[PDB]
Amino acid sequence: PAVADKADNAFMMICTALVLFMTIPGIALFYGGLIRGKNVLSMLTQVTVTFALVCILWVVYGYSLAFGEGNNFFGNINWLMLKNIELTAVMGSIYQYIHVAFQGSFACITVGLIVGALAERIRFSAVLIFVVVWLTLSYIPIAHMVWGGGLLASHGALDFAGGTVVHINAAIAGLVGAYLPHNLPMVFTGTAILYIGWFGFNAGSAGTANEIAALAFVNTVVATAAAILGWIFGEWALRGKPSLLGACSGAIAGLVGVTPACGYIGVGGALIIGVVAGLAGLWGVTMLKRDPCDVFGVAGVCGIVGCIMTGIFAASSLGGVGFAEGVTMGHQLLVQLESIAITIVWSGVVAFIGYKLADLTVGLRVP
Amino acid sequence: PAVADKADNAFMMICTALVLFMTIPGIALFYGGLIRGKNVLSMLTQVTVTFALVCILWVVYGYSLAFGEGNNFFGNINWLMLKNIELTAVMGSIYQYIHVAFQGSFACITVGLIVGALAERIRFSAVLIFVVVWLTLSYIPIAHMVWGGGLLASHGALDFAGGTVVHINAAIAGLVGAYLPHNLPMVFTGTAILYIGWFGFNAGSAGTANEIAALAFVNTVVATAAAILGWIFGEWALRGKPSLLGACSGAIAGLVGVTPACGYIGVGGALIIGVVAGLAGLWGVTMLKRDPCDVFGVAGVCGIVGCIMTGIFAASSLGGVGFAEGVTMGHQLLVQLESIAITIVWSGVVAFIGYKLADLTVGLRVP
Amino acid sequence: PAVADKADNAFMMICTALVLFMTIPGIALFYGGLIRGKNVLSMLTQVTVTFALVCILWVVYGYSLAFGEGNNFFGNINWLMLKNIELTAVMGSIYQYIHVAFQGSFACITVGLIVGALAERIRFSAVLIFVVVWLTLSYIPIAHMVWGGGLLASHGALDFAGGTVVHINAAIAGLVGAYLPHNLPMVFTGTAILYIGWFGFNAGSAGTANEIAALAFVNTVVATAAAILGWIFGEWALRGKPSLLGACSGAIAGLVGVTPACGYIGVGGALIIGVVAGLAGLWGVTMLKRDPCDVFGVAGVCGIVGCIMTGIFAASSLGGVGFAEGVTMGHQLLVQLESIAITIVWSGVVAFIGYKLADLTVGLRVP
Repeated sequence: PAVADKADNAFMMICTALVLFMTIPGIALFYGGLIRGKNVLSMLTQVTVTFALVCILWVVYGYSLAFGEGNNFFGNINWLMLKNIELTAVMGSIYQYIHVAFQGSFACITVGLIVGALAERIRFSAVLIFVVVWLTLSYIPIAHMVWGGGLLASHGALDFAGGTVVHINAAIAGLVGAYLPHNLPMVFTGTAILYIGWFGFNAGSAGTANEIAALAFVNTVVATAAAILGWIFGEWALRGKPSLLGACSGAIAGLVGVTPACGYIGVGGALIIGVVAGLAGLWGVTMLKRDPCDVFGVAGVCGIVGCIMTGIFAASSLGGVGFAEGVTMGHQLLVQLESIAITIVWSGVVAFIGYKLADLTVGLRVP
Repeated sequence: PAVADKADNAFMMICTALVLFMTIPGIALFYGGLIRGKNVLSMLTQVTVTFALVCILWVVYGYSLAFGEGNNFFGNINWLMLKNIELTAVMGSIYQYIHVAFQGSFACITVGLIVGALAERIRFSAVLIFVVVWLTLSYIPIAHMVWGGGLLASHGALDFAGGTVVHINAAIAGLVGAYLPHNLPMVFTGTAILYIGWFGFNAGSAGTANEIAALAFVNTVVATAAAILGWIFGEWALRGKPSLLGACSGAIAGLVGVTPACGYIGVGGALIIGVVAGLAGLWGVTMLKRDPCDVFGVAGVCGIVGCIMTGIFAASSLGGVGFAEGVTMGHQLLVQLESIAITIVWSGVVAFIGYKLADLTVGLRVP
Repeated sequence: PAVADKADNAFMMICTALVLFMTIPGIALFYGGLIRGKNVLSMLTQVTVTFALVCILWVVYGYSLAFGEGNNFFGNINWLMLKNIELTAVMGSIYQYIHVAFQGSFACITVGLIVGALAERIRFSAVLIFVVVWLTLSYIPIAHMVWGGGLLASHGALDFAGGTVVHINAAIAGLVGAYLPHNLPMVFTGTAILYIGWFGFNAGSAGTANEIAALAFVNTVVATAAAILGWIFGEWALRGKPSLLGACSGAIAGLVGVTPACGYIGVGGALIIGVVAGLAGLWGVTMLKRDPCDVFGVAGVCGIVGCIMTGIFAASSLGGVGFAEGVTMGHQLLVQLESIAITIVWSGVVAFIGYKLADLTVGLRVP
């Protein structure tokens, strides 16, 4: 039988704790220094309450439908409330319960990205309906497709820690949303919690404390550091001087850009990605016109960018861990593009339905 | 001989770091956004200085008297300054020094719960006398009784991470105390540090990175998420709307409620506990009238609740890891009740003596 | 061949994450509550941008020159961009990539100590030139000398986690710098992040989750707790009352003092060191007159102190792990002194050149 390795258990639970920390309080403090002061308490409440909600839907049926065996698009309902998962059941080289929690913490941050930006302008019970509709019909299926062995996975999509599942996904939900700064120290601190937590997020994605977890970690430093410089140089060049928000934005942009690529590229490629992601993030927001919904522009643009550049940098040629066998780089790219296209369209269509449903149900705009 | 497993060493030191983080700055920031602005600096000083004091009493004789072999109520003085503990001495499957530190971090948070609430209204040197009297005559014996193999342990009390030792204990000290909000973002952040740190606290309690550490972790998410919803629903129902402090309070209430139960129950039971704990916490504070001493009401009520419900949910029947052999559920409950009753009365009597001593010595009320 | 142990991999990556957390946001928030309010945004930007810069110089050639095999003073350029380091290459009992990152995080905090204090009064591009000159001609060589097997190492200098490399080094750079509080809660929080992160820093220094990592951890608690009390008693005695900044300063002073000694002394010696370091820190700053450049006085004085007292407390006699064989205590001291003297003079001479270069290049004082 497969046996759980206590080291990987230890690593993976510390990593889950760090990804939880990205939401609570990481993204909550990031948005809190951005949104209008009079909406902060309300945003923090909404991010907390929906974080809880997500933890519960995950245990009730979320995990089972994303990770259970099913079809190309969703799993099954045989793990309602973690039924039939023996306590000692092993997944990979860790106990499955730890996989449940690790994966759950990703659902949480994804939702956090959206709720934090939209708390301001959305009626609460509308946010809840929304979270439910979209976590279920979008986050799960896509999780299932990329990581649950569905459509995208079996065509060989490469997304080490959730370019598509987390970022592009949430950026689309957020932008469909949008379609319908007071404390910078606070923003810095949240960016800081995010970055530090993003090590569980990227490294923990290896599922073990091995040399890929190691590669992922070091690429996480390289990319963020490079996206920071690249944002800064660009801000310095366009605006005459760097800025604190420009620096944090830079960091976030490298973190997002490296997310799908961290476990497959050379630190070489990490630093090319960080530069391009930071430049792209800046260029991105610079175009968004036509707050704090720019986050969706950075998450989305940098997610698109990192997902594409994963299909280049993974090459052995370019210092990467190598493409699947029989897979040319030209081909891996089609596949990265197809996964990006599917994520965008899926999240969008469900986003639209989620909001529309809440609207026709409780009304969207706050009372 | 028993041999230390490097994975459990690694896990247990990261877990100690997280529990330390619950005090420094977790509970310090929680109280800091609650107490009056003009008392914050002073509270933070007092929580820091007494945290130090506790770290030192722990090394000097704390550990030895709580964990050394003795009687039902206390250990011995054969580990003064960690004497006779060889560096490679192994306890469980980790080096004993790590056990020293893990256990020490619990003493620290327990004291933090009390000092943070009472810094406002207590003369400093009075707080110090108090910490000394009570850590020694109450925290240690009870630690020894529940975890040091004393009275309660050998009657089969179940308390995975310190319902009685930490929470009920400190709630009683705090309430005997009491008997004699300016920055909600700050409060959120401390609640956040607490929650994330509470993973070392609950999972680290398994003493190894095994499947019980895994069960504990996932129950930690389930309960907190559920207590949050349960607090919120109740606040929404009684007050017409949820609130940020109501949400953080919810989280804390699930965390406390799940504390004695995390390593013995099904995620099933976790989520029943989280709901009831969150409802009870709300009901609890709602009765306390007749600030920020409500914390003691939540800690105490939810501690009582989780300790009782551990004697139910541990049942195999109810998804739990099973009661000791020959132990009926009816019996486990008597035992949970007896441990609750003893903790309450013990902490109270020593609390009273601690304060009285400081009063008759330096005067209690601040100059 | 040497084989990487997954536990040590897991421990060492969590430890790197914690040391990163000491800079981002630990030292950034420490200084941020200290410096003038109108300079905070600018300081935070400068600490972020130079942190990035350091991450990149480290990968490009930093690591290779500090840790590669060379002479007494520097390594080589055979690990440019981590060339020729196979992904599975093992260093000690962890993968080398993890060593790269761990060591990198030390370069980052060291620079953070300096930039945070000097951001106020230094022209930005001047800070960048400086970071480059000094990281390269000072941090690396000294890293190489103490930890890269150079001069100091091979004379048997004892510096477990960087008394000289990190603290004395940066204190000298900072003081040569100097030569040419608004939010105390914020300061507390940064002190808090620092302390918690300092467990990766001290324990991770063992390179494995073993009993020395354990010794280091517990000495980290003992020393900080003792330096806090010692600062406090001294403040209470000289100023009539303890204070929040006096408490945080105390903690920092024990942390610095214990840094070179944590892995070699008895908790006995830890607590003698913490007391003396806290007293010395206070006495130190008390003399500095003739802000927030006192940090350099504490870092420097306490670094000098801990490095000397390592040459005493390591003795078997005094509870320590024992001196090298054939090494008398009298001799170990000469060696501690010689390493202190070399670090001071080296960092100073390069510091001076670094600033002078930036001055003659962009001008030092801000426009």
